[PDB]
Amino acid sequence: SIEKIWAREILDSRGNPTVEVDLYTAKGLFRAAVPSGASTGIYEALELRDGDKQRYLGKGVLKAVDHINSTIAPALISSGLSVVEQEKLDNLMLELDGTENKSKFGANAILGVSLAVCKAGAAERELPLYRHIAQLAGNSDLILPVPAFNVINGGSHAGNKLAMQEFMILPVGAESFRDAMRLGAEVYHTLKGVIKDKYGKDATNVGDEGGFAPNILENSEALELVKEAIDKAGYTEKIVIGMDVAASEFYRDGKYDLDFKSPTDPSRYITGDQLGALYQDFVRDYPVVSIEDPFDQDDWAAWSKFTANVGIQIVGDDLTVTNPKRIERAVEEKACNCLLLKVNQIGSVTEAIQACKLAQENGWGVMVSHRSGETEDTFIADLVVGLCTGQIKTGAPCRSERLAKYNQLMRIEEELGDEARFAGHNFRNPSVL
Amino acid sequence: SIEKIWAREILDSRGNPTVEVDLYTAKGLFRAAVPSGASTGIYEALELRDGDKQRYLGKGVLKAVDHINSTIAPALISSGLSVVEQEKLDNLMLELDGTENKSKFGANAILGVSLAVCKAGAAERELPLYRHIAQLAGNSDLILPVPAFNVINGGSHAGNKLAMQEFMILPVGAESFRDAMRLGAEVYHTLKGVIKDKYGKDATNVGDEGGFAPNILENSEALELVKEAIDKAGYTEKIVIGMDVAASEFYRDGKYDLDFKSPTDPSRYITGDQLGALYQDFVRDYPVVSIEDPFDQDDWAAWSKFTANVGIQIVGDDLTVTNPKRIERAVEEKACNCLLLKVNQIGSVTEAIQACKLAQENGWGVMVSHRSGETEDTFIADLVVGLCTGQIKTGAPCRSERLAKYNQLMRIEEELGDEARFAGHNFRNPSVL
Ligand SMILES: O=C[C@@H](OP(=O)(O)O)C(=O)O
Ligand SMILES: C[C@@H](OP(=O)(O)O)C(=O)O
Ligand SMILES: [Mg+2]
Ligand SMILES: [Mg+2]
Ligand SMILES: [Mg+2]
Ligand SMILES: [Mg+2]
Repeated sequence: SIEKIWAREILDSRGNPTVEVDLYTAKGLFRAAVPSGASTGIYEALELRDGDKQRYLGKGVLKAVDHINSTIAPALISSGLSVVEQEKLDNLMLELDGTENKSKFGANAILGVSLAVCKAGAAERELPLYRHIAQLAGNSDLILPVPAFNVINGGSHAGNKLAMQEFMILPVGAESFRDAMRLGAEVYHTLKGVIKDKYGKDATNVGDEGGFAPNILENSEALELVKEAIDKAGYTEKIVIGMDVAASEFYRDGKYDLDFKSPTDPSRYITGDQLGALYQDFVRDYPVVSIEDPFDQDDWAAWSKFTANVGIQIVGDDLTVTNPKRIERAVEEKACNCLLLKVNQIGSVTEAIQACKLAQENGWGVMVSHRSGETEDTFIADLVVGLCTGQIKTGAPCRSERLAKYNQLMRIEEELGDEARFAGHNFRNPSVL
Repeated sequence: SIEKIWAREILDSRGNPTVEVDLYTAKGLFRAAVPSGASTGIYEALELRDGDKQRYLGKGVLKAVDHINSTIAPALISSGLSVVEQEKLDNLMLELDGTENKSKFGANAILGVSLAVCKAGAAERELPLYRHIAQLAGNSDLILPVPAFNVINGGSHAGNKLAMQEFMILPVGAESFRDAMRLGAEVYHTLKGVIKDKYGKDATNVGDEGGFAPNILENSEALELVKEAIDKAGYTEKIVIGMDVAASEFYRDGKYDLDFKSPTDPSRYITGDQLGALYQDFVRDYPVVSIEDPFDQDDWAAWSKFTANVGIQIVGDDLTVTNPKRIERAVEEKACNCLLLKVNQIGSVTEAIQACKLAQENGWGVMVSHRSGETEDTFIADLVVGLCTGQIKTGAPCRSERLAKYNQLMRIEEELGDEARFAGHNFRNPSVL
């Protein structure tokens, strides 16, 4: 049923090129765009950039766009497949690319088309996108997720010394998704005033994901500021904390650097055991219920040891790269107990859905995620509701590449009406609701 | 006619509630959202907020949403007017409100519906939105504007001592709108590095509009950084500078305070004459081609004297508030020569089109503008092309409430094909194309 495919370069939320795809059927135009990370795992599917150093500092995506327009488009048009056939269309692309890591076309070329196909397929079925994704995944009973808002940005997403990437608030005690937005926004605005009072107005500019970027160094101080703002806002009993350490970003010679944005000094490196003990303190002193990428993507022993010794959610991101092969190993080694789901780590909607179901079948949580370079696309709002995962991270409640998803989640909750169920304290396993 | 209107509260780009409207006709669903300013002029149409200090810090828009759903929607549906009848539908809302400044329903209520009507009207006409806007305005040409990107900020809501609000770059020498985006993005990334080298990583997080706020007091230092970045990027021949001083934010006792964020000391206040002489130095020393709000919104004498003594573009924003009554005065007094067009300073599409036509009929330029609180809505991209104004300011090339509009302008340039014309060096007077 595909009539025409046309891709172009747009700019993402950091001002870098990315791929957008228009796909036409008899039902109209369906448009999707692809996100892009900065703290990208070494095992992610290849993001194809042009490397023309004069043009966009080598970050153009004209090669991927030309792959879609000149090669992928006719191939899918020639297949005569309906756009409801997500798996057959995705398989066609994966086979035409022919490499393990989508390095011929780029994962960004293939994903852009895969997302546009899924939106077209929804229209073909006369279904909202979240319901079409539920059907693809084999789910019936949809769930609005707890949002995890990154309200202090550090690591590779902000100009400060703060090494850990993300400090998030999860309004598990909210009444609804729309009430979760109010809780998160109120804590965020209260947090601004906490930071301004303590560190001055000049500490309240934001990092790449909209979280404030105060020029602090201690990760316990970020946790302190977040706990203060939750309490000041009146929500101690309703809002808990999650972290994405992104420890691969500061992994240095078998050790870890908590001042990695400062000129090098190997004497400050701590070991993985020292790092884990610091996490145990955070878990004891603050309401931390989830830690993502606490150790490097290859540091398997540290992950399996930490996971065995805590009762909280431990999330694979650069460890697992939304990749069934790496997920199978993490399940076997009990490396973690939740998968961060990033469609662009693996490069297709079908593979991402496969990765989600593999985690869920092994009793893991799944947290759908944005990338730090996002667009105005809102696909992952419909994806998290259709996959019924119960949790999504897609930014602070600041910068509309983040709010576009949160706003779409409010619209979905509205659409579902009395059938809406919010994951609340069952964010790790919302199936019980 | 209109089948259904439904409003809701969504979050804008700073995490504050704003109005979104869904409007249904036999052609389907049309959705629009309303932006919000921070440096708002005293003559703007009223933005209605709920003022419940316990909910969203007083900034809810439940009252505006209720005026739409309980009052405006049934009245417009009762009318039977076709959504092509922009002027009659807007007049109906204006009459039901009955106040000069839209303070019964809120300019935010009325505008939300006005924008959604306009989108549905384009679909009724089987036209893209930019062409429907051009027909509403009586234009049969279409022009892609030069974008003005806000890259360094100061002003009343930034934590540096820098008094002036915005320093913008304009790629007037670009080959196309898509090429303007590349020039803007490359210079913005170059500036980040220039700031990092001079002020430290800690100075490179971003403000509400995606620009940087290093800790500087001297406005000339902002200009110097921007000029260094343009030069370092290789684009000295193709990029010029615009400023938004927002002088109403620092007017004090009949004078002006360029260190207004340090504790009050009237001994440092300068006259409007002193401030005008400073602008003359900027224009001599830097490629400044446009200054917006160089004096207070009531300091008519300074505006007329300055505009008579320079050749640059002088933009009314808080002076004119997209308001035909104020614009008539400014034309008669020769207070300025360009109008900044903000649909939500006046509150309806019809009135904003009348404001643009009044400026253009009197020989002024018009620069379409975002607000500092934006959403994923991209109406103003179609608006600037349909009104053929040649200039738009809608953010740094960072944060997707800004890039949504720039990306949409790239899409329109693509849609126009061989017929696309870029205002380039004719941005002040594009009608010569
Ligand atoms: O918050 C998103 C991520 O950042 P990115 O990898 O897209 O830079 C992450 O590491 O989880
Ligand atoms: C960009 C805009 O800021 P605000 O929307 O805060 O008035 C302006 O003053 O021109
Ligand atoms: Mg990462
Ligand atoms: Mg991560
Ligand atoms: Mg203003
Ligand atoms: Mg202004």
